[PDB]
Amino acid sequence: ASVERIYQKKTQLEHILLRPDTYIGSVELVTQQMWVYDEDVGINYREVTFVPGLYKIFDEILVNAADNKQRDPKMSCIRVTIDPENNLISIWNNGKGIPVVEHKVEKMYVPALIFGQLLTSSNYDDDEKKVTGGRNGYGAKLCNIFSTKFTVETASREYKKMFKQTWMDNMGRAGEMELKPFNGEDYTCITFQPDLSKFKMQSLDKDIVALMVRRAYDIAGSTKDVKVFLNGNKLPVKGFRSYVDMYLKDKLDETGNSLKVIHEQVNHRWEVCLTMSEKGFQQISFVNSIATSKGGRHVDYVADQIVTKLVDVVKKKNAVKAHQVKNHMWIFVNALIENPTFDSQTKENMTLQPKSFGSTCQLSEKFIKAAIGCGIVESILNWVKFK
Amino acid sequence: ASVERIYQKKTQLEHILLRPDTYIGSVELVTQQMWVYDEDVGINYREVTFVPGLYKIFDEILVNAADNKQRDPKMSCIRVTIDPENNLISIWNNGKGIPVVEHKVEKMYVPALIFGQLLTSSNYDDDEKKVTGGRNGYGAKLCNIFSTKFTVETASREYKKMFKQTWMDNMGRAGEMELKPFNGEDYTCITFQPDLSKFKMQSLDKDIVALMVRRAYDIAGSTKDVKVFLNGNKLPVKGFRSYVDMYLKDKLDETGNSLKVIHEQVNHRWEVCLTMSEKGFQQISFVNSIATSKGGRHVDYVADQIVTKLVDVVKKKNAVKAHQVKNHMWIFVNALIENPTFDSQTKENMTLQPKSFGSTCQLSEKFIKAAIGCGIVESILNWVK
Ligand SMILES: Nc1ncnc2c1ncn2[C@@H]1O[C@H](COP(=O)(O)OP(=O)(O)NP(=O)(O)O)[C@@H](O)[C@H]1O
Ligand SMILES: Nc1ncnc2c1ncn2[C@@H]1O[C@H](COP(=O)(O)OP(=O)(O)NP(=O)(O)O)[C@@H](O)[C@H]1O
Ligand SMILES: [Mg+2]
Ligand SMILES: [Mg+2]
Repeated sequence: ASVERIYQKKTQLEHILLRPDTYIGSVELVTQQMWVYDEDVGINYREVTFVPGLYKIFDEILVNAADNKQRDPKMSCIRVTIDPENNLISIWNNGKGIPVVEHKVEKMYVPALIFGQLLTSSNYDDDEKKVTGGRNGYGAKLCNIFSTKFTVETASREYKKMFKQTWMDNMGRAGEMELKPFNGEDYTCITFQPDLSKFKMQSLDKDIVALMVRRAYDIAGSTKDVKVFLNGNKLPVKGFRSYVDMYLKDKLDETGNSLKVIHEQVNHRWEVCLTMSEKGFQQISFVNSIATSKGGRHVDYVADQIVTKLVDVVKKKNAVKAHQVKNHMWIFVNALIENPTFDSQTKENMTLQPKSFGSTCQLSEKFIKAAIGCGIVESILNWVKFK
Repeated sequence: ASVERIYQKKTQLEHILLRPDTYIGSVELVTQQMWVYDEDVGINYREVTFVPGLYKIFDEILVNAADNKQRDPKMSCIRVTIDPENNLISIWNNGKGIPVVEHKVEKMYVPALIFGQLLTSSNYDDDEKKVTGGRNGYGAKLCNIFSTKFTVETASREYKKMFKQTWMDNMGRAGEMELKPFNGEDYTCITFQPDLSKFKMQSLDKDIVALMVRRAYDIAGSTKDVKVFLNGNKLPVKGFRSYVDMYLKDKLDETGNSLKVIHEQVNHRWEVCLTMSEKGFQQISFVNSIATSKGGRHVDYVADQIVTKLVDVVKKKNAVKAHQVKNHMWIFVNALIENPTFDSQTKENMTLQPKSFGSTCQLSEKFIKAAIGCGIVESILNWVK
């Protein structure tokens, strides 16, 4: 009844733990069909039960690793370790480390600042037109906050130093900072034990591991010239087309014939695959190696030029609407977008208008022709016949 | 390229202005089809060009007014003023005012705290199972931050005082707090001048007004026993079914016949209308008077029990998929949900699972029967043939 009990102020850290949803997604169970990678089965679509926020904190660190390839093209490798019985995840990358030096304005070492303080980022100057996935200065701190133990190790040959420090108890405490002389090949390694109590979980079970492994395959398929290892084993992905092939390799439509798959690497920032869908519009897409599971204007931009060209082919053969065409399409898009926007930190839907992408993606006349002859025009014409 | 230039830390306020999208949505132009209310023809679906974030800061204040009906059910009225020429918006409501008193913990007057300080809310104790739209403690400060001038006035007969304070320059400064004795009918009035430069706009033009006006119609239809006024004109909505009718006034399908509409007020927290769609699945829904324009589990919870009963009807008469059924559905849902969750501050998609809703919505067998007899079972059954 008290004014002080009714009206409350929260610190930023308190607010994240109290209201996790707009930061990392739901911290409750969801049961739905998802693409996952099962041991001994590979890529497959099945019902899974998982906590989105746990999936996301892993994603934040993984995308950070991919981002470093854009910062340093000499980077060649990402190594992911998932150890359920010790509740341990590690993500390692090479290329240039984080400067191991005191930040003259914030008065702490750079790695401690950008992993241990909210709203810290190298991505706050949008006069630079970057195709990194990082935008907001939260992601790594979010993983820290939802971890019981969160270790940052980064080595900077330029500064001849190596940094290592561990946070604990939801970024509430930090152990001792370790600084050692260094003169090798740079790397960064983030090792964390997710706070499964925040997710009402007891361990990294089969389903969340299958999702995390598939996400590592996503990275292998969406990045260029980065080898990806999962628990010491190299992942056999070479390019986005070979990644898409894992989804469609033996796939048949419902009459029994194999799916017709249309591909174009339109340019160095856009790659597209199209086939037929029997369950409504489907899209699997990436922006700067972020899995945009709810799509966005990058998907609309590519799909719409297919749809309008197909509605024009169907009209020649007569009343059909664009949503009808789109419901027969399964599209794959891998895109690099400058300074993308999203309506949430989880970055599931990319909202930037095409005029601001920094590149274009006009599908070739070769691609469009093959799209006309891939079964979508057929199914539509049988429906208007059977009217 | 110095380390201090590369790696930067932002205050919360700086971060909101630098990265508005996760707080209020896009601050750039968007062109798409929207339901609006034009001073010409009324509710209608047409292409508009508008800035989502400007639309959103208006919504935050409007939903706050609607929230006060849950706080004080004797509240009866909301009045909205939109004045493009002076770039001024006001939202007024009656019912209980904000307590005009010094907060013993934060050591400022309550209205100053909850309109001038980030992460402040009456909605942070989830042991109270409330059906208010406010959850995060941002909305009103976001409107303040994206305004050149932002004025709060609230009168509390209980505290026998009236409060008034004005912020300016993106919540960068505040004027003086004005306190006067008060002994009339409580009210709260929020008046703001949106910072149109932040939205790269020149004035509150035709399209953004039509969106704001339809949103005021939304409030009149989603709330109970609240009259809604816009520029002194009462909005002629009484109950959710009458609001849905404004969408269905032009009631003809593509065959020429009048639209068949199935309705049920399931309980005090759920009201559902269903009609047919020829443009794919459509949903218009609200959670605690939030316009959930991207839907959510409240929509799924309702639509799915319609779909599953229809899929069971087509089997009797035969391989059909659920998306096929859904594509012929245009559904309206007005729900009150306890402590809802959302993907983003903009609250366009409600993510809370049904087991946590705090109520159920099992559609009546009469509703289901009428839904079986609406043409959706018909067209699909000829399709499988
Ligand atoms: N593996 C890494 N290698 C090099 N720099 C890194 C790495 N991970 C993080 N960083 C740096 O640490 C900063 C903070 O990371 P993070 O908190 O994830 O924010 P962000 O990536 O910039 N934006 P976001 O992820 O959208 O919230 C980044 O901006 C990078 O400068
Ligand atoms: N018109 C109003 N009448 C009464 N109380 C109000 C009114 N507007 C705001 N408040 C109070 O001010 C607080 C701050 O509002 P706001 O910043 O919108 O946060 P919120 O509504 O609690 N959550 P959110 O909108 O999801 O960020 C609310 O929790 C209310 O208690
Ligand atoms: Mg990041
Ligand atoms: Mg609010």
